[PDB]
Amino acid sequence: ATRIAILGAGPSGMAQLRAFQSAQEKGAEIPELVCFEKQADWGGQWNYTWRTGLDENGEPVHSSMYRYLWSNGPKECLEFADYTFDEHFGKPIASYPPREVLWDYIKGRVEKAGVRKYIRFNTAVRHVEFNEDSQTFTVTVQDHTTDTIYSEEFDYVVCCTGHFSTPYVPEFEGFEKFGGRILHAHDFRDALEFKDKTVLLVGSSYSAEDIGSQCYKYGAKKLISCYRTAPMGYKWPENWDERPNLVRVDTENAYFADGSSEKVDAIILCTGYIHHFPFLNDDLRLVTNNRLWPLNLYKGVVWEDNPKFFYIGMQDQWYSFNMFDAQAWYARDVIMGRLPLPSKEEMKADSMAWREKELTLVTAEEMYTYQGDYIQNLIDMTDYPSFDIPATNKTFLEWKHHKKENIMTFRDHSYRSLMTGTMAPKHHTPWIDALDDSLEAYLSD
Amino acid sequence: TRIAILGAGPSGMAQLRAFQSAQEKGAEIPELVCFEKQADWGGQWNYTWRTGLDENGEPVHSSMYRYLWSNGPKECLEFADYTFDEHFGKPIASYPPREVLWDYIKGRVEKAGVRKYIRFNTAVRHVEFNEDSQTFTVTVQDHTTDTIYSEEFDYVVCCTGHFSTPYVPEFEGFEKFGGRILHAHDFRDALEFKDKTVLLVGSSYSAEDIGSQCYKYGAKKLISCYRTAPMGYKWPENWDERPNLVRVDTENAYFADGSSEKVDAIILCTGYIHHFPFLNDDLRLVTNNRLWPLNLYKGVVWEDNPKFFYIGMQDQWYSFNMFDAQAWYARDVIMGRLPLPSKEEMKADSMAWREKELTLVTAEEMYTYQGDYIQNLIDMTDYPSFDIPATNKTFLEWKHHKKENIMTFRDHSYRSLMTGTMAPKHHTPWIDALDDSLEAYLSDK
Ligand SMILES: Cc1cc2nc3c(=O)[nH]c(=O)nc-3n(C[C@H](O)[C@H](O)[C@H](O)COP(=O)(O)OP(=O)(O)OC[C@H]3O[C@@H](n4cnc5c(N)ncnc54)[C@H](O)[C@@H]3O)c2cc1C
Ligand SMILES: Cc1cc2nc3c(=O)[nH]c(=O)nc-3n(C[C@H](O)[C@H](O)[C@H](O)COP(=O)(O)OP(=O)(O)OC[C@H]3O[C@@H](n4cnc5c(N)ncnc54)[C@H](O)[C@@H]3O)c2cc1C
Ligand SMILES: NC(=O)c1ccc[n+]([C@@H]2O[C@H](COP(=O)([O-])OP(=O)(O)OC[C@H]3O[C@@H](n4cnc5c(N)ncnc54)[C@H](OP(=O)(O)O)[C@@H]3O)[C@@H](O)[C@H]2O)c1
Ligand SMILES: NC(=O)c1ccc[n+]([C@@H]2O[C@H](COP(=O)([O-])OP(=O)(O)OC[C@H]3O[C@@H](n4cnc5c(N)ncnc54)[C@H](OP(=O)(O)O)[C@@H]3O)[C@@H](O)[C@H]2O)c1
Repeated sequence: ATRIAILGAGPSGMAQLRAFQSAQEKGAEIPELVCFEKQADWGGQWNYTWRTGLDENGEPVHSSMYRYLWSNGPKECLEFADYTFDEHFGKPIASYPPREVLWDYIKGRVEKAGVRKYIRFNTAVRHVEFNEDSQTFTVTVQDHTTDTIYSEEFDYVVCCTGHFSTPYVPEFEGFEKFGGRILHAHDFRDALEFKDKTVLLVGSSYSAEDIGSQCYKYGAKKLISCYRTAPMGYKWPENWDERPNLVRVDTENAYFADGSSEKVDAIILCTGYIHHFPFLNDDLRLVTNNRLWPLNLYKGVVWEDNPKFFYIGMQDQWYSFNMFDAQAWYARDVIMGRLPLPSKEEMKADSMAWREKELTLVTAEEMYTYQGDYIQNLIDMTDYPSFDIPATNKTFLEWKHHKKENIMTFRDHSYRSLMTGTMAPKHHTPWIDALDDSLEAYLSD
Repeated sequence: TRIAILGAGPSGMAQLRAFQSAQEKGAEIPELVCFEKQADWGGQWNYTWRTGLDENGEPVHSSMYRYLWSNGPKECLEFADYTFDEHFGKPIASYPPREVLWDYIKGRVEKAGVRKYIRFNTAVRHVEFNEDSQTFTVTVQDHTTDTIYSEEFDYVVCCTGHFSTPYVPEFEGFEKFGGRILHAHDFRDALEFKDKTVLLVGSSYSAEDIGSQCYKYGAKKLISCYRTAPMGYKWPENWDERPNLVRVDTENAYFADGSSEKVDAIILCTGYIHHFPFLNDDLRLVTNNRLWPLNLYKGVVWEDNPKFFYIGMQDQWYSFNMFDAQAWYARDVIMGRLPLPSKEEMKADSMAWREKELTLVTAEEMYTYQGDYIQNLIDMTDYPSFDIPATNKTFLEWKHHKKENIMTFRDHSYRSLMTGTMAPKHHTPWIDALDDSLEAYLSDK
């Protein structure tokens, strides 16, 4: 009788299916589930592809992940509370696993849940309309396996389409004339492409940090990072420097705000992403910048203009997978009727409260502690196994510290699991010398 | 009555110009809105450094690159109603670079004053036909304001082109290759491939020219590979033609003849697909690239809904003249000047054209076919007639010049079939004509 459409089979869409399956396992009647995915497989960002721009169906390439990518936070900060690393890998592993390993892990859970059967792959979501007459959603999709466009009626929609895929790509003067590659971090795939090259990186967040680190590791001659407002702050290697922003570009040269000048071979724009939902009209569409707390989302999940429509993972992330889990579990309970929603007036007030609080945050520590607090709120309302949130916050602190000490070796460190207490062993190869990013290599000796 | 024109490239311009011409001659024309997602008109001919997704996250439309020149004789694409001699005021050479032909196209439409009809930076999201109102609801995203809105229209003309959404096949090992893999659509600047071995995958105009550009601008070596037939042209010393790619490894490309070689980058010159993410199956054209797509009465009228039209969806020998021929016809049908047959009669007519299409073997037969097709469209409207049989003759001359020497075909000259003016020789052999600019082309040096 009740039908839910879940948009995307990324970590969040997986979490949503996991949430319902978990309720069903406990004897509960769950609604009919349909999950639309445009890729051929699950994993979202984590499913790797050599492709760039548009995929073989003409849909924008989703994954922004690149070769040699490893986890950027401690894995212990993203461990599933109901599916441990210990359960999955059958043994202790190091704290910063390669993409393939974390992909194997998140798949591992949904494999055990039997939820693949709900996903229509190779299917891109085209449009979502709310019908006021029947109080249902018409979800229109393109099945690229059959080359068919069809639609179905749903009672609730859960958007898990992510927000690190549609690039924010600013222009700089001279770009039409520059003789080198100008790509966005989203199209970055292989560091080897930039070996012995001089690479300009425009940005001062994780993509700048890590893509630079990848180019360094795989042998770029020189790296130049430029910042908009403030530098990354770390002590970079001898051939890597940070400067004020790019101002213009020659056929061969880049010109910066400090009056500085350099000959660059390639420009990689690590300038972030936008919240882009081409399948939604303004009545349903979330419009926001990347932040810990976007507005119009009750408990960070419920669309305030239409509370039958939900968003997962739309916040900026310190916490990732177990946030999505907490979000999806909450969305489940609302959908199912276990948690009734307040007035539209009372929802907005709760959101503004969280917003006002977000505005006071200065330090990294305050910020992921704020997110930790948000998740604590969510899990308390739910079956989801409460886990050690304060102890996670101390793991993040140790990680921040490890980065400040040496940015090129923070991945060499190890952390205690906050689910099992399993002390993660030191990896068989220091990050810098571990050229192989395969799962097989990582789990071997 | 209101008409939605989707796209402001040559076809969208031709359609606006058609409506402007009838209005100049006394007739009352319908109200007109044209939607363009780019900031300026031109379609393919509007160059951009951007690739993949534009600043709004819309897929980058233009597949055009630095140093691109008309690939056929300009005389084969002259407007019947706005000659080169009118626009330029002096005789020029036969293969103008992009900027020069982009200037020409704008010239006609600036003069017509049809810019007032176009809403730029606006992406077409959806078009639905409503039975009860017999109108079209065009949903649209206005990126200047970040607003999604919808307007009702009586007729819709689709001019979104079909050489933008790449066909991108995968080959075994692509995931491991250390060099670049891009489709022709992403190719921007040949200088990126200076001192490099580039593999061009494919057999048509893209492989020919993208290859020619890399040769011109200093690639170490070039390798073409064909799926069914070699291009059969006499290539330079450092240019290799081989049967199809089978496999790739980290550094090396492998071919069906058992030949292997180290390649630095792979350019997939494998063509394009007809993609309309903004239409449902009731209006959506599905076809491979060819002279006679089915479902289009007179190659133009959508047969299941005759209030919807497609301009320029055919494969192209003729280009701009046909878009006029098609634009005039569609205008005359909208304005009621040309009555439509019953669907059965339309589909019988379309079947005839398809039957004849399948008999075509040689290049001559094919552009002569299109020639005949354009003649049929001209005859029904007030569009100035022109010397098709002689255009076909020029196409023939162009074919010989390519066959004789594929590297020098651009240095030949042809006679205007609109004015009789013989094009002069250009001041620089193509090979040495490194400067892109309109300025450099129109001056003497
Ligand atoms: C380069 C990169 C590295 C990262 N590294 C880390 C890390 O090390 N640690 C960490 O904790 N987090 C990392 N992240 C953060 C990341 O956002 C989360 O880990 C998580 O992957 C987000 O989950 P999601 O399911 O909400 O979105 P996504 O992972 O982006 O999944 C969204 C899914 O929806 C699908 N989709 C989108 N649109 C449509 C549509 N129209 N129709 C059908 N399907 C659609 C996509 O194909 C995709 O499968 C990284 C992100 C990026 C971009
Ligand atoms: C690389 C390349 C080189 C070429 N060289 C030549 C040549 O030398 N000589 C020749 O005669 N022909 C050439 N062509 C053929 C080309 O198809 C035509 O010259 C011409 O561009 C066709 O015009 P069009 O308006 O039909 O399509 P396009 O030029 O492709 O224009 C389509 C327009 O629609 C817009 N659009 C698409 N989708 C949307 C949407 N959803 N919302 C809003 N706007 C949208 C686009 O932004 C674009 O402006 C070339 C084509 C390519 C790809
Ligand atoms: N696992 C990994 O190794 C890894 C690798 C890549 C990405 N990621 C993930 O990807 C997500 C987002 O990372 P991100 O860095 O791409 O996004 P982001 O954190 O939002 O970073 C955006 C960056 O772009 C800069 N910027 C924006 N406009 C600019 C302009 N006009 N000129 C100069 N700089 C400009 C911003 O500078 P200001 O701050 O000054 O505004 C900021 O530094 C994170 O969750 C991260 O974990 C992880
Ligand atoms: N102005 C210029 O200098 C210029 C430059 C580039 C493009 N263009 C224009 O762009 C338009 C399209 O030209 P295009 O060449 O890009 O497209 P196209 O004419 O459709 O040709 C596509 C090519 O890709 C090949 N192909 C498809 N799948 C393949 C596979 N799996 N393996 C190997 N090859 C495969 C096809 O080979 P098969 O023979 O097997 O089918 C065909 O040769 C034309 O109008 C052209 O004029 C112009």
